[PDB]
Amino acid sequence: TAGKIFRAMYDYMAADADEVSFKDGDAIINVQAIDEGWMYGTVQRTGRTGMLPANYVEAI
Repeated sequence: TAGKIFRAMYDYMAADADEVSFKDGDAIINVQAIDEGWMYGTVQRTGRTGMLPANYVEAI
């Protein structure tokens, strides 16, 4: 009961191993989430899993 689809609209650049890196248009999903502070998804472009900036990605 959670096959929604998300999309990134900002070309972010992972500076550390805490998050990943995706460009505007990449496709990702909300595998999970903590509460208030970035989220967690798996970029389907390269398959890199890591935290994502919630203030940069959004649902569509």
